[PDB]
Amino acid sequence: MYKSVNITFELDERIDKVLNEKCSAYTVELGTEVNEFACVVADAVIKTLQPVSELLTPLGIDLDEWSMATYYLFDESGEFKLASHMYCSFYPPD
Repeated sequence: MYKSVNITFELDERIDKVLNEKCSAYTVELGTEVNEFACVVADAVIKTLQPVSELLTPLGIDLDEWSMATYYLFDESGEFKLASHMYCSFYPPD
């Protein structure tokens, strides 16, 4: 009933490597709605970036909205479906 999920972040070219290194690994219960799992990842992303907000501001990143922005999680086939390997983007595929 639990699956190990590893995320490749495609949120923002300026910070995806930091998120890939710090907050990419998750354990997810099989029946979790993808929309609920997305909020778990978003929470972890904000916790990871808020401590370096003084570096992000001059890189042109405002974290204000990120907390409430919609995060899209999808699998290698671009489907909104829990998988061992998933992508995180602010934009749906299509």
